[PDB]
Amino acid sequence: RRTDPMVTLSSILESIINDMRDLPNTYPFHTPVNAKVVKDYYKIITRPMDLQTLRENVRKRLYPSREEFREHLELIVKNSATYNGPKHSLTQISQSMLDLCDEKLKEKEDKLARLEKAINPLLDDDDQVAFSFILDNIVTQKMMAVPDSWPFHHPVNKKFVPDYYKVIVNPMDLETIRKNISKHKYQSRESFLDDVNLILANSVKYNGPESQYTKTAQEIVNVCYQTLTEYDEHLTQLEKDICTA
Repeated sequence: RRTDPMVTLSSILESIINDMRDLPNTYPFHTPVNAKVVKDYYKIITRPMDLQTLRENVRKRLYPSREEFREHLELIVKNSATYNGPKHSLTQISQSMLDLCDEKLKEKEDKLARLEKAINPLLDDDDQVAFSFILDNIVTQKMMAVPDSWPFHHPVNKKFVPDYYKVIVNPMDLETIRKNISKHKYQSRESFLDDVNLILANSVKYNGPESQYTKTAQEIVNVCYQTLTEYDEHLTQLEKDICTA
């Protein structure tokens, strides 16, 4: 239905590898150095790189943007400068790969920028998109990782807790918060935190303060605050920019 941006980026990157590989006299950079033919190469070069390894790295999803890709490519050039010298014929050949890469990247600049933003929404110009992405990660990577948290991952099931919704008027759970995040309900940490805190408050109301349910929700809330603290600078900036628009 929708295009997969890493599937797309990787194809664009691999086709740039294909074009560099087709450039004249580039074969020494096609595969990793064989030390039996390139004397003491690995004693001299600490971080070897070559186009086959670069392609394998693309296929491992190692490059979410053009910059990490270009870094490794440029390392091919650096390594030739160190081993053979900056004006050696091989260094100019490697430089010719990097120059063709730079041309190809410039030609597709705009497409690459959309892909990189889709792959990493922190790069998105839309501040609400970035903010929501952060909140989503806090929920999936931190809150949902809390041990013993499974019953908080979905709404309480009245088949298993028949009384629950007779006591609790405003139920809340982590899946519902994620649905809220995906709809961009939250423009600031405060409205996000009102929903997260509601999870704990409901467990206090329904179970009491000494319940396991309450200790688990307390930990969920705690990692949520701990995590938002870690990201304070970026979230503050994003909050400020969402309020401007």
